[PDB]
Amino acid sequence: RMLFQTSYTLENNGSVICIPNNGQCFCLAWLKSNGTNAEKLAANILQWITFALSALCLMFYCGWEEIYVATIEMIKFIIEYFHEFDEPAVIYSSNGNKTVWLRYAEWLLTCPVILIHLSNLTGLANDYNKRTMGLLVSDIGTIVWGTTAALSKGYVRVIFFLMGLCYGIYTFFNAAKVYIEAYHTVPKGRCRQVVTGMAWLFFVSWGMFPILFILGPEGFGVLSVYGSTVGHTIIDLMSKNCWGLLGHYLRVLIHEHILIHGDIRKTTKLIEVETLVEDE
Amino acid sequence: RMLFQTSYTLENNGSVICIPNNGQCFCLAWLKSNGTNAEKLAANILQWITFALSALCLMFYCGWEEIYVATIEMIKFIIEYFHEFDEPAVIYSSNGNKTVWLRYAEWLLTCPVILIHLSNLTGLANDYNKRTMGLLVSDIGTIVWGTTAALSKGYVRVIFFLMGLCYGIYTFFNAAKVYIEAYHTVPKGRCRQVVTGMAWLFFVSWGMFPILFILGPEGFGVLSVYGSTVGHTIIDLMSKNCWGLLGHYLRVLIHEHILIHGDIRKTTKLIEVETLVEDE
Ligand SMILES: *C/C=C(C)/C=C/C=C(C)/C=C/C1=C(C)CCCC1(C)C
Ligand SMILES: *C/C=C(C)/C=C/C=C(C)/C=C/C1=C(C)CCCC1(C)C
Repeated sequence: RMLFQTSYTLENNGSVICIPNNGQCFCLAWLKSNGTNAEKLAANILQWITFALSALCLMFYCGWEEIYVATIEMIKFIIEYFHEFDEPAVIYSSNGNKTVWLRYAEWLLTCPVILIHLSNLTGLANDYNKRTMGLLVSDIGTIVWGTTAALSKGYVRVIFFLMGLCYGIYTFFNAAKVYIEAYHTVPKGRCRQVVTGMAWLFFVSWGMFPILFILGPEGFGVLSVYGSTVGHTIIDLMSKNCWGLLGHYLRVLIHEHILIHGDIRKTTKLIEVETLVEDE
Repeated sequence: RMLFQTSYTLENNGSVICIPNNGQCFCLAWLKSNGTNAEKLAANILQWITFALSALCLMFYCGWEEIYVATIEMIKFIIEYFHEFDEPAVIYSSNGNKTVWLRYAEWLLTCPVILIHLSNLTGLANDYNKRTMGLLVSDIGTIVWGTTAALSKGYVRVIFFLMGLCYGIYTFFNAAKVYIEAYHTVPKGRCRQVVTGMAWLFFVSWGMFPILFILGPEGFGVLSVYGSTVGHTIIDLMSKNCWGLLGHYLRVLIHEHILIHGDIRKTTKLIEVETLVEDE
């Protein structure tokens, strides 16, 4: 069923593998199961769901960040639906790895844009500062190292994962300051509840990715690839759809505030944050 | 010599390939030559050279952008020197592709940081605006599509390359406005010469990458992988080392200007640019 060699004969009491000279690549590790049909189904359902609300979110939705990830997201399901396990949505490499490049490519496409969104939670500003650049670079870095880790094996996989981890820690800390700052920047009411919710959504969801990597085929293989897919789809849901929804909601709330009360700032000490207020 | 299967027997008048059942992956396309020994040598020399001046640049060199790419750059040579063709510095995939993930990973790590630098050529500002974010997203996008294109074959490779191309065009246009703006922002003298030089360095160098892709194994294979390596090393030199040098030079010049004359702006019309001037 694959576009690589899946059919083969064992010869010489299993010491030889004979293959059609058909120009197809071959490897046993590639034929290993992606997981149970139940996990498969759980995976396909969740994908349809995230596709469904990515479409719903897109229908419903500058605010460009979230339409951008929703566009990437439903683009990705289009690929998943038709080619999820075709090279190179999955990369079957010469070391036997199956690396879900669809996932890592998606992260590359969406994470910086989420971080850009995070860097401007209010949506008001020509915000972007040095912090934001660090957020972006550290995060692209973690994805590159993680992807490299996924593509690797043994010690070097460990090294790259650890490099990704160091970049990730840097990203989380940076994101945290941003969330802390945003909390004190936005109006005292509901806006601070959703910033808080976004922080939670963000750190749990984003923190789950290295956990999933550790658990997945790229790690200690406690999760099958379907299992990994299931997990990733849940935290995709959280990190892309739910977070972006809150983020959109936060922005609507800020705008409505800005519209009704004007844009009024009172300096608060943390670095200094220009807090939104209702009155003079 | 490779960590995949390179040794094999043709059986049944060449219709069967028999392989040791040793758990190694096998594919004929992987064994195809990387190129001539001359191209190999040209490649190894150029790599040592860029390594050498990346070290020299690093020794010589916030100005964080250029130390960051120089760090990535000499990190990459460390890998190249030891593992250039080992999975996954090169990805040998089940469709037969050899995809130079070292290169694409490097681009992911360095290009946004170059673009961040470009977005703040003077080094003065807490610059970063919406434009910069577009620069970053479009460029990460072109690399993702190009990498995906490299990993792919036929029509889908064409599609992704074309998607990368569309993102790239967007990036070039954006970069152009930035260069245009920077030219009119920096002091009238030598600072505008190097901005001009940087623009040239940038558009020629960066424009050569899709050309190289088109010419390379990922494209119409007019260049061998060594040939591709040679080409990429030249435009790496241009885009990373030479550009960053100019960029560093530009910043030193701006600072010296700022120090001597102060920071004095006169608004010029293009969008409005706050031009650096020497006197009131
Ligand atoms: C929508 C997708 C998102 C928000 C993905 C985020 C992914 C990460 C934060 C990945 C992090 C990783 C580490 C922190 C360690 C290295 C391995 C990774 C790539 C899984
Ligand atoms: C230091 C490395 C640099 C500056 C690399 C830049 C690479 C590009 C601008 C690649 C561009 C591509 C396209 C514009 C079309 C799609 C294929 C690519 C990825 C080669």
